[PDB]
Amino acid sequence: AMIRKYRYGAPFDTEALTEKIETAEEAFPYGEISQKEGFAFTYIMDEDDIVYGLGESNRGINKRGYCYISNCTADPIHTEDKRSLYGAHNFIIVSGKTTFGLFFDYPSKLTFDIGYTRMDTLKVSCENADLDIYVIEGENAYDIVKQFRRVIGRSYIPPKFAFGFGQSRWGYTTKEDFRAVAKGYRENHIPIDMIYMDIDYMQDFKDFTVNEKNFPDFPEFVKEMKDQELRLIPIIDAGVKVEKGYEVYEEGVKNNYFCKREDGSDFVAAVWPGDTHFPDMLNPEARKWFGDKYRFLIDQGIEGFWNDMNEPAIFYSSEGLAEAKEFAGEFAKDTEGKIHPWAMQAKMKDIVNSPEDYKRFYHNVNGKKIRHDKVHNLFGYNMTRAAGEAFERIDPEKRFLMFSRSSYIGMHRYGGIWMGDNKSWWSHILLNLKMLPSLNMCGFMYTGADLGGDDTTRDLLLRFLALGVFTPLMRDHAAEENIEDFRSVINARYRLVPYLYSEYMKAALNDDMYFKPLGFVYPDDKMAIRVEDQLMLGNEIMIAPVYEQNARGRYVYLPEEMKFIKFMPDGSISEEVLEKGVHYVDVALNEVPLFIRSGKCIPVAEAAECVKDIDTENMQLIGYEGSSYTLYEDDGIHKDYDKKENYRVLTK
Amino acid sequence: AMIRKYRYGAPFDTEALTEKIETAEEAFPYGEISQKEGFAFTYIMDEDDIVYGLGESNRGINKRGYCYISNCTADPIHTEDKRSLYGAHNFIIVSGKTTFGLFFDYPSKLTFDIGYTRMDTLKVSCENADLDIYVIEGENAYDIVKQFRRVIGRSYIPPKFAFGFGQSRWGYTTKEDFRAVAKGYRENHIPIDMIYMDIDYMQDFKDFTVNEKNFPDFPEFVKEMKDQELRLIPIIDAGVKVEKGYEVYEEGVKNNYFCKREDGSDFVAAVWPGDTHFPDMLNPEARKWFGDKYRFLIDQGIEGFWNDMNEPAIFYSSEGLAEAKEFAGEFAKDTEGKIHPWAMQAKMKDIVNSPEDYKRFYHNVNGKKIRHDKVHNLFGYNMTRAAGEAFERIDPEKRFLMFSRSSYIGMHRYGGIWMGDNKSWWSHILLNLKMLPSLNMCGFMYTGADLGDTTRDLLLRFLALGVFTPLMRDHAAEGENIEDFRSVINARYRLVPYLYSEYMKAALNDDMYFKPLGFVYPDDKMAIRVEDQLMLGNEIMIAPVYEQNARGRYVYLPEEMKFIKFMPDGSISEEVLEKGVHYVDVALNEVPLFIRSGKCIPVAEAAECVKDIDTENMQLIGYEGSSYTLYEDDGIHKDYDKKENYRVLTK
Repeated sequence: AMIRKYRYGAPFDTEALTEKIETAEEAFPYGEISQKEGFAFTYIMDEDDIVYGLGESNRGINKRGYCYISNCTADPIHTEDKRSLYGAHNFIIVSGKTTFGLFFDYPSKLTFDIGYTRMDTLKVSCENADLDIYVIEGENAYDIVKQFRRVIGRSYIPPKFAFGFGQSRWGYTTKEDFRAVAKGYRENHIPIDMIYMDIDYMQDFKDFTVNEKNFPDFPEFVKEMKDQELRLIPIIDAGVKVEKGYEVYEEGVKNNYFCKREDGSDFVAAVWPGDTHFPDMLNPEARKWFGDKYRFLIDQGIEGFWNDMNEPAIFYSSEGLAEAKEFAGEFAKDTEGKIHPWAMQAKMKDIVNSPEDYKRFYHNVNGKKIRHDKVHNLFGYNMTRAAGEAFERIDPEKRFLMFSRSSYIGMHRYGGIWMGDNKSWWSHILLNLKMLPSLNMCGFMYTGADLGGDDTTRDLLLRFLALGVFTPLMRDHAAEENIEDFRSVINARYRLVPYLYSEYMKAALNDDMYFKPLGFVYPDDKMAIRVEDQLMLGNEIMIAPVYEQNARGRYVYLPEEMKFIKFMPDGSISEEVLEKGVHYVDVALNEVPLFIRSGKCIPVAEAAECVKDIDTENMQLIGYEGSSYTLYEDDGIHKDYDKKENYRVLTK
Repeated sequence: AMIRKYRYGAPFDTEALTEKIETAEEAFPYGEISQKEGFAFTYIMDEDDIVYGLGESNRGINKRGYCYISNCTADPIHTEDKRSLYGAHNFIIVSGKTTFGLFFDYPSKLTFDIGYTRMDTLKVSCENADLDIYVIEGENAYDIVKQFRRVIGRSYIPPKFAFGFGQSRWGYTTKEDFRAVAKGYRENHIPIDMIYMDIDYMQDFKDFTVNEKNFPDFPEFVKEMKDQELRLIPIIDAGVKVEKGYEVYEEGVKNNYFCKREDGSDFVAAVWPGDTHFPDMLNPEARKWFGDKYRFLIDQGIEGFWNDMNEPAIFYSSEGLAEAKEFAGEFAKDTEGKIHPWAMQAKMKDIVNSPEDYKRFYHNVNGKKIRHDKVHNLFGYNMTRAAGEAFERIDPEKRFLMFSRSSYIGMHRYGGIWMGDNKSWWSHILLNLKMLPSLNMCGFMYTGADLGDTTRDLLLRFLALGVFTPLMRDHAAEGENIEDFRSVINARYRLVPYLYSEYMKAALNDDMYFKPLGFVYPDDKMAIRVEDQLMLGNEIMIAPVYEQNARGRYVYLPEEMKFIKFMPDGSISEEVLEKGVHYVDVALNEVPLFIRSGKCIPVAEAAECVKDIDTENMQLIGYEGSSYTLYEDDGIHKDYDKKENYRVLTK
């Protein structure tokens, strides 16, 4: 009796929540609901109200003052004005004198006008009034989030090695490229556990193949790598190549597993392999077939995968390619200047990720033909759901590394999310920082981010990693000076793996958040609730990364007394007490900073070069003498979660 | 004596400098010069070294750790990976243990690799060793700046009305559109002095025409607005439309005033009007004629212009257009998947503002046909030089508002510049703030920015910056509690006497309007690294909030100051804040600032136009014992020398 479900029309089932809620047959408690123009919820905000949520969305922790459209989009630019990223996360919480959470359970384009049109007005709208709205109430936002976290079911948990460092690069192809990196890191003694394989390892980008000529005994090569504690983490894309004699393709065609055109034919969408077909992720039979395929690589020693282009992205369709050729031909033989160069340009952008192409193909959902656009936001969800179920069939008791580009609430149980770009910008450290608590709100905990890019200067990479240190996914993956600064930073990471791991485990198992906004921890502190460039982690620290070029430090607000801790290259740990108030603090490039809360402590291992070798048996306790910390640890591999003996109390 | 000139090859005379200084004969006094790859300058910086300058460029005040290409581009998205904005201001100061300044007098593509490739390495390189390098010695950066400000000639001084608020909409096209701005502002008591006219008022986009249909009795309409103290500010564009019987064009052809191709034919480039030619801005004769054409508008009661598109922007040439259709052809007829879409797409982008186009036209300069690419950064500057020089012929006694998009050092004598793009971003408020000191260093002090969909909160914070920037406009595209809007604009008007006073004093003394905390607090290791606060003249520090949804921000104070706030109700709050790190509260409808220890400034009652500002009885805000020299003139003419312009105010 603090959670209500309001149903309108005939909502498609997303299986986002795992707890059942009775339909409310009373009045919608807040705002106006209107069905004149599709569906709209309109609400007038108090001046001080903060709006939390929307997981993977643009701008800040407080969403007030802009427009967000939930419409999973393969856009990779990410300017302030972008309305849509890769995530459809329709959770929000109004935080003011009146406080409530709303989850709009809806698979299609959802529109969040949060102060955009009129500063005082919140307006959520969509084309058809076929959705469920959950209303969550409580003390405050954190309490609201915590109930929500309880109904959407438990968050995905990676194996412990996923808490190491990873490196990848679009362009790695041959055994020698991967041999070259193991050598780089291991011989310069940079810690690391994972090496990503970008698309090039396949046989002509064909899903679930390895390049036969570059990889003649993959399992022997996989084992080669596993013997130096390097786990090869290969990519899988939404598109299956159209190739005669390609087995996946042939079973896809034969068993009616790909999405279909209205006319009955298998829909074609050009991606990296050229012409592909999309597996029908909403069809549970097609989902099992595709999930199962991952066995092919699991059977060769592979322990982690990443799914990509699953919005799904489309460079162009057959219809659109043809449409645009006809235009071009018309442009080509204009001389009366009737067809303009920017019209010809505009037709060319318009065939990439075209709303019209998302209306040309269909899902067969338990017998029901649905057009993709009606449910577009669930695709990548289900692609990840597919793999996550295949894992439970092969070995229910084993955790695999899995993370996806596209997501919808409900996926949070089957994998994590990675934030990527086609650009390396200082502003993106801040962006990625602010996104963190918001992902946590909607259940996405194993997340990190990328520096697309060759305008990665040394310092950008250094500060970028110094945030990455605290993000559960931490890698250096891009397209392809002073080596020892890079090492000191990965050292800091590995010194922190045990505590970070423990905080994540305690959080995941308790339906609690990993990263929190200062607002959640200090809700009555009117300064704290406005800080967006600092986060609280677990119940013990606060992070405040440096994100400005040329900066020798930054400003901070401490909502309470804390120990300013830093990891110094020499392996030392500088420690200083700072009163509640505002401070400027020195943080050099190669230095890694966090603040530990009054009467808290955290354990700190010596640096180790891979996760299995971290000496967790006798760690140092940094923080305040007298304080306790509960350390969680298990085998890091399997699902033996509810043991008293996974918890140990440490005292300073 | 403190400035030496190092010449290599046969440099085009850019006329950036008003001073003649002899060619130095010794070897180059700092770093290694290499003429291996063309021309290169290479200097190893100390870790503590800071790098200043470049005026209108990307990123922060300390330029270290990125790459900047001096190459005026009409590129419109101003993301932080971009290495070329509109300006081209080749003036840098290295500041640390070894301090010195460098002006690279080179009219074409110049690359500043400042810590980018390699962090301690400063490398400025260009294709051809044909350029003058000015080396400038000083005790510090501020010093070095002030000497450079001396040799490049005094900065453009604007009419005082140019110090009011201004407004515009790309879209405005009828007498009724403009009357609705007038009524909306004057009825609601929002101060305002200018209405900008964007391109729609021209006859089919033609320079020095007015829309026959929408403005039949134009001088009359200008008088209509002037009487309400609204000065109309029409835009002018580099490209002159190709049109039979359009006199600007007819004259331009007959007299060879346009940029020609190699075969002597007038170059074609498509802009707003479709086919246009570009006035040969480097031909002193063509400049003479182009500038004179402004008389058409001056004679009608117009007192200010802005030049846009003067990079010059090219949507496409005739030649690039045929290449595109060639390629459209190939694409449309491909069946084997030979030509992919991404390639078709690229050829289209590639024909906009093309490198290859700028190798397709020439300037005739004292009988030398010079390829445009080799003097590219000079075009907009010379377009503005033309207008400015024409003003002295057309109405010699009188100051005109004039400001342009693309520039090059030298331009600063003839007009201001404005920064905009097509995006409404928060980070841009900071970009704009950071650019100013840099622009003051290169002579450009009449500057300001645009927010080219803008939210109410963004507008308000944008405007609390523009309060202090000599150019302050809300110029958008298209066309809740307005008391907030008025409050911010009111602070502007209340502060007009002071900012104009500091501008004039700075203009007349080759000093700076805005300075980095560092120039004022050189011995304060904290202060020299501040980038989001500015000193203005000798009395105040500014610090705008540039974060969405914020109630305030952190500031550093290098000395005791009064924290002042212009208040919605019209009051002025005051707090004495000691030296140190603070957090300060600033609501969206509050305009912050800091008066320095030992100092005071004057503030007027809010007034609704620059004319009616009551500058007799004003209050002094600041510290109880200090005095301020207020510079004030008629704000119209060019009599700056008089003892009458100054009067010491004492608190």
